[PDB]
Amino acid sequence: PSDMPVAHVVANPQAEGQLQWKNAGANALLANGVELRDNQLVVPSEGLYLIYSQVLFSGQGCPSTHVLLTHTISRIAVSYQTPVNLLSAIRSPCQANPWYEPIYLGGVFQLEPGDRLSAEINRPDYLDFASTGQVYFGIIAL
Amino acid sequence: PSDMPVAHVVANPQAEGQLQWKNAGANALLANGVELRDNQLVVPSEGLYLIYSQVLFSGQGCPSTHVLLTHTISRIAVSYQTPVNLLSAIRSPCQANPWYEPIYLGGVFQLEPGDRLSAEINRPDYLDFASTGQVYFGIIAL
Amino acid sequence: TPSDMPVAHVVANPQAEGQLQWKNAGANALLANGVELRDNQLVVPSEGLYLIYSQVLFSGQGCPSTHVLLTHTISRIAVSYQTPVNLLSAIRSPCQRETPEGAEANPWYEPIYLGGVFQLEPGDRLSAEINRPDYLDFASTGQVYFGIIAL
Repeated sequence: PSDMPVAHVVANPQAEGQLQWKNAGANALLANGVELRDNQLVVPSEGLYLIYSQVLFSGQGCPSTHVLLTHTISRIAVSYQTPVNLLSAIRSPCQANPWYEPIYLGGVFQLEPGDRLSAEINRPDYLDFASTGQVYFGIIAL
Repeated sequence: PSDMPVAHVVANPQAEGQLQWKNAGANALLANGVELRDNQLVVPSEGLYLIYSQVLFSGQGCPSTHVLLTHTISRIAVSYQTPVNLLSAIRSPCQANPWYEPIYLGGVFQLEPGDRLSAEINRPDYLDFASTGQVYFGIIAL
Repeated sequence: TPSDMPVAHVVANPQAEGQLQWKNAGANALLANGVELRDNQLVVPSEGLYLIYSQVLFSGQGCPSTHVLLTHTISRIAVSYQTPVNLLSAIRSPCQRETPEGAEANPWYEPIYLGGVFQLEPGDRLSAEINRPDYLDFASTGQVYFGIIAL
């Protein structure tokens, strides 16, 4: 019955210094057409999708005078190997006790069959996949 | 309202040192079979749910001691199994300055009838209620 | 526009530093199925459960003080009662220290994401508003948006 194309994938903990999504964990979804290919979610159908993502950024101190953390959801159309941002957010973590920066991305978008979605970051060397629930990427057809 | 199991509860400002969810004053829902019991959302039927919650912490200055501020949503399927973190994020107020730190969690989960969803912070003494819509917890069957 | 459901996804219009003005334009924009954009608000055409959401991005150059505050607020202007009532609100604070005088000024950035579900009446008006539009980052698509969908 729960037959709408859907995905809720999480970061792999054993994958050191990389944001690589997996259909693993007690509560992860890759269902009703959606695929995880080349670290990307493949859209099986045309329609309105709710898409979202969260990354937890962590670090011990502030090494450089200034560092910028970004979180992006981009779209690649089937014959168009050139990604295009749908959601994007930026945080400056600083202007030695640890810091934390969760970044939530969320929106409703018109998607086409075969579109690839990536949830990317610039600083995987600051990712914190240290616990369940902290790093996720999901989509649902509406 | 409609046909689908739906909830949008908010923190009770009269609740001393406890995050207390209530269905109170309109612009809040709790309908189509969803119950609020023992501070937790109880789901009535199998299905894919969008699940989301927000908390806002704040302080007048930075605590003499380093504090981690967390927020998490957990699936409680049965008394004998340990709750599973669906959505979790950490914040740290400090590396007399007023500070505000929102945590937003939101994801799509397959659930079963009777599942209990809890939305819980580690530290209640840093919750902010100074405005109306800063602390909320909700779900909708999709 | 594949589904018949009321749907919006409007973005910020950058034209002069000033205001957070919503516009139905860009490669990601949507205004369908009765939903209207009027007096800088989303107008709802029917009764139903709507997922409402927005993201704003603030940016500044260094910290004039320690009490710069950044607010974002989705409000409901109901046909039943016509005054802005908060549905979703959050506050951020970019500045832990003042940037000392003559010190290289550093760029800061703070996102706020608001998202939640609400029963809306036909003719209800929704706004997504900030306190410091002088701190709004703009410009690029995918950073500052406001959206709704009938579930």
